[PDB]
Amino acid sequence: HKNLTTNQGVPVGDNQNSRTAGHRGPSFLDDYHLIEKLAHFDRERIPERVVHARGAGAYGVFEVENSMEKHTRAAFLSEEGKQTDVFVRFSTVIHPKGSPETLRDPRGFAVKFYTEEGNYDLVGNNLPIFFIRDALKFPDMVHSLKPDPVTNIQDPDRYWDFMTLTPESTHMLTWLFSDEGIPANYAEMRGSGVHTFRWVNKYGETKYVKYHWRPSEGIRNLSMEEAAEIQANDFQHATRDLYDRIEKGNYPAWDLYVQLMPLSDYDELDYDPCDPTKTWSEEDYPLQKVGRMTLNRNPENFFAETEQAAFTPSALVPGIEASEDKLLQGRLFSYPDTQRHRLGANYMRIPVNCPYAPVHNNQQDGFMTTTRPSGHINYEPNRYDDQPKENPHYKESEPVLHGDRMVRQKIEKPNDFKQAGEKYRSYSEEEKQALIKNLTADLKGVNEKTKLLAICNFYRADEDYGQRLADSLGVDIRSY
Amino acid sequence: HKNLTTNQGVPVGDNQNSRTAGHRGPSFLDDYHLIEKLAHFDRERIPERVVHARGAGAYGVFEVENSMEKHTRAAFLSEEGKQTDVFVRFSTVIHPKGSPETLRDPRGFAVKFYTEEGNYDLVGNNLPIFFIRDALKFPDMVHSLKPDPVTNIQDPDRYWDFMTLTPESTHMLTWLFSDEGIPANYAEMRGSGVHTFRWVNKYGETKYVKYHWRPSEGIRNLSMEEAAEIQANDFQHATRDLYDRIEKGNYPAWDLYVQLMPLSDYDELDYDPCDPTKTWSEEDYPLQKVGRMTLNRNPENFFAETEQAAFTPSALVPGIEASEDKLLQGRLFSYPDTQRHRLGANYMRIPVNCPYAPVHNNQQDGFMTTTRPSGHINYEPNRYDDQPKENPHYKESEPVLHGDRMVRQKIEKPNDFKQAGEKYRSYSEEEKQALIKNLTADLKGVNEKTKLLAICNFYRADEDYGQRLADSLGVDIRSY
Amino acid sequence: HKNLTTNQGVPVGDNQNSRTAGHRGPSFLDDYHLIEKLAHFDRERIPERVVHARGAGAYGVFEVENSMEKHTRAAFLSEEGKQTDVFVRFSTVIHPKGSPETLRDPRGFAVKFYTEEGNYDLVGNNLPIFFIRDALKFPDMVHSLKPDPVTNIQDPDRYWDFMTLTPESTHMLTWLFSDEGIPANYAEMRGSGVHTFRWVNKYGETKYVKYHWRPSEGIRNLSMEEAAEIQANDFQHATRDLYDRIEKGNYPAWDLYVQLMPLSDYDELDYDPCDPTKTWSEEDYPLQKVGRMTLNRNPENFFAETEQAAFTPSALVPGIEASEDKLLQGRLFSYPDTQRHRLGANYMRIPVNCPYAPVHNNQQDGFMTTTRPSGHINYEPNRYDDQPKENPHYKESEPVLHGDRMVRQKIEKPNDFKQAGEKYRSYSEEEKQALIKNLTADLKGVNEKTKLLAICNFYRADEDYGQRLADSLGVDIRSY
Amino acid sequence: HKNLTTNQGVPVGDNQNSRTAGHRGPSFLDDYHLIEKLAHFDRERIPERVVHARGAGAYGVFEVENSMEKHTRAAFLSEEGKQTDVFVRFSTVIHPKGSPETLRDPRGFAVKFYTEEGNYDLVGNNLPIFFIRDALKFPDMVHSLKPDPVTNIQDPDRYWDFMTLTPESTHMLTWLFSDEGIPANYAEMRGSGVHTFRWVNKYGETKYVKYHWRPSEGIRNLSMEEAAEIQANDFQHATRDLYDRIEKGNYPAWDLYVQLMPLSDYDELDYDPCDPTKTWSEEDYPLQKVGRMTLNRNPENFFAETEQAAFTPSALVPGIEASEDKLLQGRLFSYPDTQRHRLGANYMRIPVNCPYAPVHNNQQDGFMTTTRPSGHINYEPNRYDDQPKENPHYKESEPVLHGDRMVRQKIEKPNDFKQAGEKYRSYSEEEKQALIKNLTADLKGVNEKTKLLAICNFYRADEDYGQRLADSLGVDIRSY
Ligand code: HEM
Ligand code: HEM
Ligand SMILES: [Cl-]
Ligand SMILES: [Cl-]
Ligand SMILES: [Cl-]
Ligand SMILES: [Cl-]
Ligand SMILES: [Cl-]
Ligand SMILES: [Cl-]
Ligand code: NA
Ligand code: NA
Repeated sequence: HKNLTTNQGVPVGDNQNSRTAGHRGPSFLDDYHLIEKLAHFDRERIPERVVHARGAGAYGVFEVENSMEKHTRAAFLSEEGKQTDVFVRFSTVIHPKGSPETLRDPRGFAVKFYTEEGNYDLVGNNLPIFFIRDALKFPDMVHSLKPDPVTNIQDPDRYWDFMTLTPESTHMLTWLFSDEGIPANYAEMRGSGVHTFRWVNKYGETKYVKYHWRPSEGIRNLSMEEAAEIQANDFQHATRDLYDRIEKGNYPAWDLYVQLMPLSDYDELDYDPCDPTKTWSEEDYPLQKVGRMTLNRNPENFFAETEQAAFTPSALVPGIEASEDKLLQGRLFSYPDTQRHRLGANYMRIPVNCPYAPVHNNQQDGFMTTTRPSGHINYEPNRYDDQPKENPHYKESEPVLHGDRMVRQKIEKPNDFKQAGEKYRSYSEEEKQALIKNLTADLKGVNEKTKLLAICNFYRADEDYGQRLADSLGVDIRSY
Repeated sequence: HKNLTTNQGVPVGDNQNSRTAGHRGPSFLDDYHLIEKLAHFDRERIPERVVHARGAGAYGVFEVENSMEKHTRAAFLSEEGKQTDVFVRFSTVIHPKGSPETLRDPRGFAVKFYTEEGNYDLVGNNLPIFFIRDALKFPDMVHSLKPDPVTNIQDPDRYWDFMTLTPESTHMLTWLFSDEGIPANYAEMRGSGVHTFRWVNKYGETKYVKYHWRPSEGIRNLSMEEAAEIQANDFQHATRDLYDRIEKGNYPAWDLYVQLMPLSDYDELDYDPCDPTKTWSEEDYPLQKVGRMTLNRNPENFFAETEQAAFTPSALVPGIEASEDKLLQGRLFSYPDTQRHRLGANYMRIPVNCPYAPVHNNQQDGFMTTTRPSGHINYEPNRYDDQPKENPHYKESEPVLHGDRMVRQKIEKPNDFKQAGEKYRSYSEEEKQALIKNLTADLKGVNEKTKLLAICNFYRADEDYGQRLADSLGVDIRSY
Repeated sequence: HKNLTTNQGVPVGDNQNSRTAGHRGPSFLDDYHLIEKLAHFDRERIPERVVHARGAGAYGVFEVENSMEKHTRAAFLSEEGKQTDVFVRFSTVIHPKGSPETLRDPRGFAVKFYTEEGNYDLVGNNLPIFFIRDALKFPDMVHSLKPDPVTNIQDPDRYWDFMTLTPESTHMLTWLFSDEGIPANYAEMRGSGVHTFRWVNKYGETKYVKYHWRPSEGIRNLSMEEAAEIQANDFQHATRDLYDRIEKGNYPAWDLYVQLMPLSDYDELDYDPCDPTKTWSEEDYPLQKVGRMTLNRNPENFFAETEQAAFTPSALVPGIEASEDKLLQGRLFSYPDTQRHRLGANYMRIPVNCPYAPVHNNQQDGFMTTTRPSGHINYEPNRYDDQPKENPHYKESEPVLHGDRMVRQKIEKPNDFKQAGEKYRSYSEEEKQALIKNLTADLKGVNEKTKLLAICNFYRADEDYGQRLADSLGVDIRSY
Repeated sequence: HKNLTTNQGVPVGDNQNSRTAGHRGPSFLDDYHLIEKLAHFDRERIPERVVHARGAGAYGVFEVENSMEKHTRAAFLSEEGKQTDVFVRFSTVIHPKGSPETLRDPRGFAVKFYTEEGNYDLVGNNLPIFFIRDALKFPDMVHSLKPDPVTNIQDPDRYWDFMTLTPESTHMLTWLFSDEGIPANYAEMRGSGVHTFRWVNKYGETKYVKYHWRPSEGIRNLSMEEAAEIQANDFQHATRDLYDRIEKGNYPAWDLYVQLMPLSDYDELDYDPCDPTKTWSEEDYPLQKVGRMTLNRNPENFFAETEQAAFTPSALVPGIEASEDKLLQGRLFSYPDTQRHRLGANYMRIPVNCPYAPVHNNQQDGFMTTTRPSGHINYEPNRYDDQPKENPHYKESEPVLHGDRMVRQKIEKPNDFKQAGEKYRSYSEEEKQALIKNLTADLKGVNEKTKLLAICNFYRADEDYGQRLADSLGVDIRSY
C-alpha cells in the first residue's frame, strides 16, 4: 500500500472532491492538489515529430556473426559474438501521431545501438532510396505530401505537382506505389540505411557502405483493398502487432547485411554512388552478412521511451562516417536541431537517449538540468590534468575534396529514369499490375498537365510502364 | 511574380541546391538559406490539445431571433436581428491529431462569439451531460480513456474500471453507447452547453440557464458497422464533410434554445440542478428559441486559425456567469492554463483569438511580443485620467453562498441512477437494442468483477437495461 | 584521466579546430561536435525570476528546541532535538539577475524544509509587512517599481505615483526607507513570514501564527553613503559574503520565533490580523522560541541548485495552512504557475526541488520526463489495492466562512496609518533622521501633487513625521 | 478615457479587489481577471542573451557619402546620399541583465540596416580583434570569463587559465587591458566589424574588407578609479547616457570607414588576413570613408524592441559575403540558432526584426503564428507562375577553396605575438603605464604557474612589455 501524494510529497486526503464553499458552492483558489494536478495534466503534451509522428518502439540486442574490422574500426562490429543493446522505433511518415498504420508511406526503421564508444544511430527506412537528393528540398517535398494547409486533407494533386517537377523522384515512386508502399506490419518489413556511408578501418582506408535489414518474418505487403479492410477495424494495427509479438515471446528479428564499394568505382558507374535516389547492384556489390538484431522487450512507458526517443544520422561512431550525399548532409543538422525544440536542450539526458559510454564535457545548464553537475572547471584548455581532454586516437578521417569552389550545383550523372525502369522490369506481372492500379487510383483526379508529366516521367523509365499507365488513366500519348 | 526570399527579405538565388565543395562534395555551414529553411521546418509543430486534439473549424454568424434582455444583459443577445460573428471548432475527444473521426466519443462543439463587450466562449459538446461532476477527477477520467501508457492502445478494461467505480458516469454512458456516440458528421449533430450557467439581467436578477443547439441538418448517427465502413476509406470524413458543405454553399446551421430555471427551484428538485451528470426536463423547463448560427466560411490556414484557436468557459461576458457546478469551476482555470503552455503567454494576440472589442490593460511582455507596445504607464492606480480605468458598470453579480465552511465533500442529492433509467426507457426498442449491442461489444473482454459492477450500475438505472446487458454478456446475476 | 566526449559518448579527437576545407577554408556542416557544443551553449539560459531575480543559496539544518505539538501537528516541529534539512535562497526584489546587492529593496528569505510529510516552503522577506494587501495589485506594484518600460531605468516618480494612491503602503514605506532598506548582507538580516498563517493541532484546533527569524549575527544595515562605497567596488557583495562565511566555517544562523493568536481575537483588535500591512504587538503576542537554522553548505552548481530552486507559499504541510490574507491567497497560485513556465512542467523533479518524502501519483508525461515511469495504472479510482490511494488522516481543516456572498470588497478596518505612526515613533532620533533623509532623496524629483500626497500620507501616520518630511522637501503644508 | 479590460476585451469592474467569500474570506477560483493578470505577469520574462545580456538600443539613419560600387554591389551603399534606416544595440559582454556598465569588457556594437534587398546585420564590437580564432572555442572562452559556476562570481584565475593556454589571445588582451577596456559610455566609443568580410562587385570580383566606426563624439575611456566612481552612483550609466543624448536632441554619430585588400595579398603577408586576432596596417591599407550613421530615436518599448532584437553575422546582403574566418563561420550558425530558443521559431516576425524588403516564402507554422497566412501552395517547385520563385540574379559568389581535404587543423602563420608587440609599442608611455597597472591588478591573485605563463606570453610580444609586467607583479624572470 502507498499514499497518493502531491509532488511536494504531502499525502492527499481527498482525491475526489475540490475544495468549495460548502458541499455545493463554488471552488476555492486554495486547493493546491487540484491546481497542481490540473496544471500538470494541462502540460502533458509535447510537439509531435515533424515527420514520422506515428510509430512504435522496442528494445533488443544486436549480435555480430562476422567481424567487420578489416573494413571498419567500429567497436560494436569488432568481434564475432559481440552483443550490443538496441532501441528501435518504427513509424509511418506523413500523417500525425494518431493516424492509421494502413496508409501508403515509407516506413521508418530507426536503430540506436548503445556501443562502448558512444551511441550509433542508423536512421533508416524500409525502402532503400529516396524521393530527392538534396536536403534543401525536404521541406518542399514534405509540405507537398502533408495535408493541404487550408483543408487538413492530403491532396495527390499537390504532391504529384512537386514530384513530377522533381523527376529524380521517379525511382522512389516506382517502389512506393508497388504494394510495398503498405507493409503488412513493422515485423514483416525490409530495412535500409538508404544512404551510402563511409567505413574507415584502423589503417585509415575508406570504403563506401550500404546497410540492409532482412526480416526473419519475411517481407509482406498489403493491397489497397487489404489495407482498407484492416483500417475499418484497427487504425493502430502495426503498433499492436509489434507489442503483441514481443509480449508473447515471438521476437521479430532482422539480419544485417552490407554492400561495400571502393571510392575509386565512382568513374566505373553511370550514376553517382552517393545519390540516394540510386541502389547498388547486388550482383556487382554482393550482400555480406554482419549479424542479427532481435527485438525482445517492450518499453515500460510509451511517452518517456518511444515518444521522447531521439535518433540522428549524425550520431556516428569511430569507423563510421557520413558520405558526401547532399541529402544526408542536411539530416546531420536537422535531427538534433528539431530535437532540441521538440524535447529540450538537455534531451540527451532523457534515459532512452543516454549513452552507455561515459559522457564528460564542458557543456552546462539548459532547461531541466537534472544531472547534479559540480566543479569549477567548465572550459578547456585548462591547467588540470584530471579534467576531460581531447583524445587524438579518435579523430575522424579527412575525406578528399574534388571540388575547387563553393558551389550550388546539381551532381553530375543524375540519371533520373534508368533505375526506375530497371525496377519496373524486375516486377512480376502481378506486381506490375498492382503498381499500375495504385498509380492510377492516385493520379486519376490530378491536374491534367501534371498527370501527363507523370506519365511522361514513367514512360522515360520504361515505355511499357508509361504506356500502361496512360492506358489505365485514359490519356492518349500518341503525339508524344 | 514574386521572389522567393529568406526571412531577412533577401531574394533566394537557388532554392534547389545546397552549397557544397564542388558539385558532389560535402555541404558548407555558410548556407544561410538552407539552415534557416530547415530550422523553421524543424520547429513547425506545437503541442496538440491535451483532449479534443482532432477537429475542424469554420466561421459564421449568429443572429438573434428573440431578444433575451428580460433574462440577461448580454449585449450580443439584446435585440432581435442582432448579428455577431463566430468561430466554431468541432472535435472528437480522446485520440490524437490524425486519429479517425469514426470512433466512439463525445464531440466537441466550441463556439467563440466576437461580441461588442468582449469574446464569449460557449465550450460545449454534443451530448448534454458528462461522466463526472468534479474537475478534480478529470485527469483520472481522461487517463483511463486514453491509450494505455505502456501499449499506446485504448483499453476498455481501463476506462470501465474507472467508470464503474465512478457511478455518477452511468447517465453519460447511457448516451455515449447509444449510436449517438458516433455522430455521422459534425453538421448532423446536437450541441449542448452541458453546464448550468447563470444569466443576470440589468436589474441584477439571476436565472439558471442551459443551452442547446439543434441542427438544421437533423441529428444522424452511425452504427458500429456503418462507422467501420466509413473508416475503411476515410479517417477524416467529418473534417472533409464540413469543409465541403461550406465550399459548396450548403451552410450548416443550428438553432440556439435555452431552458431557464429559478434559483429557488434547487430546493424542491430530487437532483442538484448544477450537477452536470443531470439534464433538466423539457416538459418542466421548456426550450425557448434564441436565434440561429450559420457557418459560412472555411479558414484560410488550418494551423494558424483552427489549430491555434483557444476557447475557455471562463471567457464570459457581462450578464452571463459561471454557476457553482464543480466540474465547470475547474474548467475556468484549466483552459487558459493549458493554452499558455500550448500556444504561448501571448496566445490572445493570435488573430483568431483576438476580440473585436478593444483591449487596454497594463499587462506586458512575454514570448513573441508582436503588438508594438508604447507608453510609460503600466500600473494602476495612476495619476493619469486618460489611462485605462476600471468601470463599475461592468461588475459581475454577487452569488449567495449556502455553505458556512471550506469543505471537500460531495454534493447532496447525487442521485446517480435515476436519469440513466429515464434515458434508457425513452429509447425505442431499436435504440435499446443498439445500446445493448454497443455496450456488449465494449464490455465482453473486461475483467469479470468490473463487468459485473457495470451491469449492476445499469441494473440500478433500470432492471430491464441491466438484465438485458447481463444476458447479452452471458453473466449470471441471480445471486445479486 | 578522462576523455572529453560528445553527448553521444563519443570521445572528441580535436576540441580546438572546426572541420574545414583545408587549414584556412570555410567550415563544414558535418561537424557534429561543433554544432552540438554551440547548440547547447546557445540554449544555456532560462528566464530569470519575474521578481527576486538576484540571489544566492545555501543548504543547512533546522533543529527544534521547543516542540510545537500543542499548537500544530506539523511533523518537523513535533519533538525537541528533531533536525530537518533545509535549502535557503536570499535575494533582492526588483532588479535583474546581475544587479547590485547594495540597492534599496526588501530582501527575500525563502526556506525549504525537507520534512517527512513533504516539502514545506516558508517564503519570507526580511521586513515583516508588505506594501499591499491584495494579490490583484501585485503586477501593478511591481510594474511601478521596475525600470520604466521605455527607458530601462527605475523612476521614483512612477512607484511613488502608485504608492501614494495605495495608502495601505504607508507602514511598509516607513520600514523600507529606514536604513533597514539596505541590509549589510544576507547574514546580518531579519527574516519574517509576513503573513499570518493557520496552525492546526491534532485535535483540529486552530491558531493564527506569525513567523520571525532572528539572526545570530545581529541585524546590520547600510546608509545610502555606505551602500554607495560598497557598490563602487563590488556589485555582488552579499552573494560573496554568504559563500565566504560558509566556506570558512563561520556558519550563519537564525533563531525561529512565533507569535500565536486566537482566531477569536479578530474583534478584539482595531486592525485585521490577516492584513499583511500589519504587525502584531510583541507585548500582547509574545515571541515564543521554536528552534534554530544553521546554514553550513554551499551548493555544488549555482544554476542547477540556486537558479532552478522553486519555492511556493502553497507548499504547506499537515498542520500548517494558509490564512485568508488576500495577498497570500494569490501567492498560492502565482509561484507554481510561474515555475512551470520558468523551469518546466516537471520542475518538481529538479534535485533541489525534490521532496525527501515519497512521491506517488497519477500525473504523467510533460517536457523532459527523466524519471523512468512504469505501470499501466495512471487513474484513480481503480481496482488495485497496491496502487496509491488517498489517506483521510491527511485532510486539511475546514475554515469557517463569515461571508454569505461572492464579493470584491476591501477588508473592514484597513486602518492604513496607525501602525506607520507607531513605527515612526519607535525610531531613535538618529533613525528618524535617516528615514527623513532617505525619503527626501527619493521624493525630491517626483511630481509635485504626488509629493504632497506622500507628505499627507506620512502626516496622517504621525504629524511630526509628515511635518519633518515637508520641511526637508521645502513643501509648505501650513495652508492645510 | 478608456476602460481597463481583460484580454478577452471585457471591461474590468474592479481592478483593486480579488473575489472572496465575504469582505475578508478566502479567494475564489472563479476570478478570471485575477488569474489572467497574474498568469501573464508570471510569464513576462524570456531568457536573456547568452552573452551581451546588458545593453541599450536606438534607431537612426545611415547616409552614404561615397558610393562603394567599384568594390561592392550592395544596394544600400550604391549611391551618394542614399539613406537607410538602422536599429543599433550596444552592450557589454559577460555579466547578466542588470549588471553594471562600468565593468571591463569589450562592448557590442550591433547595427541592423533595413535595406531594399533585405536586412544586413553588422554585428561588431568596439575592439577590432578577438581572443580566439575558431568558433569551437567560444563556449570555453565564455565559460572561463563568466562567473564561476559554483560561486556566481567572476574569477581571473579561471579566465587567465584559459587565456594563457590560448596564446592567440595575447593581442586582444593588449587592447582589453588598456583603458579602452572600459569605454566611458556607448557614444564615446569605437566600433569595428572585427572580421574580414568579402565584398563582391557587379563584375563578380571580390576584395577583402574591414569595417571601422569612428565616433563623432571622440573615443573616451575610464580608468579603474573613474569606473569605480561611476559604479558607486549608477550601474546603468551608459544606457542612461544614450537615452538622454537622444531625448535632448544631441544625436550621437559615427563615420563608417573601410579597409580594402586584394585576395592575392594573403600569400605575401606574415599573418592570415582572415585571422580575427589580427588587424590590417592602416598605412598599408588606408581607411576609406563610406558614410555616416546618426542615432536619433529611442525605442517606444524596451522589451519589445531592444530586448527582443535579433542580429546575426549571417544576415548578409547581395555584394557582402562571409570570409573563411573560422570564428565568423561559427557565428553564422550560432546567432539564429540561439534566437530561435530565446525568442521563438517566428522571431523574424517580431517588428524590430522585420525587413523593409518583401518576404515571400514557403515556410509555415511554428509557435505564435500571427501573420494571417493563406493559400494552398507551400512547396516549390510548383506549377503556379505567380508563386514565389528563385531569382538567379541574386546568387552569391563561388569562393575558391585552397584545401584538398576536410581537416581539423590550425591556420598557417598563426603569429600569435607579433601584433601584440606592435600594439604595445604604439602606446604612449602613459598608456603603457595604464596597461601594466590594469594587468597587474588582474593577475596579482592568480595561480603562480598561470601568472608566469601570462608574463611569458606578453614577453614574447615585446620584451619590455613582459619585463614591466613581471616587475610590477614582483616576478623574477631572469632564470628564463
Ligand atoms: C533531407 C532529407 C530529410 C530531412 C531533412 C529529414 C528530417 C527529419 C526530421 C526533422 C525528422 C524528425 C526527427 C525528430 O523529431 O527527432 C525526421 C524523422 C525521420 N526521418 Fe527523416 N528527413 C529526411 C530524409 C529521410 C531519409 C532519407 C530517411 C530514411 C532513410 C528518413 C527517415 C526518418 C525516420 C525513420 C524518422 C523518424 C525517426 C524516429 O523513429 O524517431 N528521413 N526526419
Ligand atoms: C564564435 C564566436 C562567437 C560566438 C559563438 C558568439 C555567440 C553569440 C551569441 C549566441 C550571442 C547571443 C545573441 C542573441 O541572443 O541574440 C552573441 C551576442 C553578441 N556577440 Fe557574439 N559570439 C562570438 C563572437 C563575437 C564577436 C567576434 C563579436 C563582435 C565582433 C561578437 C559580438 C556580439 C554582440 C554584439 C552580441 C550582442 C547582439 C545583440 O545586441 O543582441 N561576438 N554572441
Ligand atoms: Cl530551439
Ligand atoms: Cl565541451
Ligand atoms: Cl492589467
Ligand atoms: Cl506555462
Ligand atoms: Cl494524481
Ligand atoms: Cl522556402
Ligand atoms: Na424582444
Ligand atoms: Na516538548
